[PDB]
Amino acid sequence: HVIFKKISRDKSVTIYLGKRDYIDHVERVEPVDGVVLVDPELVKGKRVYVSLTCAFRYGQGLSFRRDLYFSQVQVFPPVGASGATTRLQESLIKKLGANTYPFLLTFPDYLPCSVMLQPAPQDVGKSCGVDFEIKAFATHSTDVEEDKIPKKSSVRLLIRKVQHAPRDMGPQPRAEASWQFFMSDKPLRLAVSLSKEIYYHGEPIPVTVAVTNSTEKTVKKIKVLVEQVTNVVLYSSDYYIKTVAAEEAQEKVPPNSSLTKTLTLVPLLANNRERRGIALDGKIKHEDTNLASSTIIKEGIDKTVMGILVSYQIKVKLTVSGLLGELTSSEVATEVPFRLMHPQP
Repeated sequence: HVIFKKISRDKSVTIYLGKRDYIDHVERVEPVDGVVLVDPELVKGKRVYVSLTCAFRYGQGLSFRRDLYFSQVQVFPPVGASGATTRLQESLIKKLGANTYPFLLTFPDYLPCSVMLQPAPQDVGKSCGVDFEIKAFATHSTDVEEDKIPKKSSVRLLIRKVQHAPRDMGPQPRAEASWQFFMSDKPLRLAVSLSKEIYYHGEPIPVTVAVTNSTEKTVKKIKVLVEQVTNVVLYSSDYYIKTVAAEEAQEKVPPNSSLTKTLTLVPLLANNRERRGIALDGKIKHEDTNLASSTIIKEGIDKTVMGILVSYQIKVKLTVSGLLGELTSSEVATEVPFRLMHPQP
């Protein structure tokens, strides 16, 4: 929470914000409270507005944009319907003087959080993302042109809407699968549970695996992955699935035997140098960027308005030996969903 500002090229309009990241914790979303400082000489006879846009973009030329949300207020001249100021606004107004005007722009309940991706060379889709922008600008008209908007009198700040955990949590994640292979009705059974349904970024995820092997085959390897799954749901139906964490059991399951073991995974952007083809919450090169949080779709909402859907799952893969006359080993797997986001506020 450092105060930062941006001044228009012509110095007529300056925007101040108290932070870049706005917390969505499901129950509510922190609104964008700020102030605009104007040069009274330069905005004489003009109107100054501030807008908040959430936009989905697609395309590395070819491009698509949809405004998922837009809100705008007039800050100058004062309209007189601003409501109560926040401590931040009061502080800045006191310090900066009377040419300072507060704005409050709220988020609705139906938007995604900050997410973006850049395709890897093997991916077919194009770059896309959800961006949030605060813009302050002056408008004026002449005898000729009505309500003009010069770039020199405008100023933009990019902000983020970041997913933090809600108060409650879903049921404990559990999965159960069983397989019968060709020529034997003897079952291989796998039960998997996670300690809970929401994990925070950087939090270890304990995966309990129980293998009940009634078959003649050996379980040669037990591998556990966190997979990120991304579905682009506007403009182009692109799909990505990426391993963002992986651990092997370092133990086998012989024929007619059982094994229960708990393995711990921590899905992290830092786990891999390759950052393309993964859903992130910001620019690849930027130091603050993390894996994108799970999408949380509000009840009743058409999921397409989210633009990009991000989900996570634990995948448990069992490698099973081939019997005599078989050419290769084989692999079976099951998956168990969980949600990943930032801590409760």
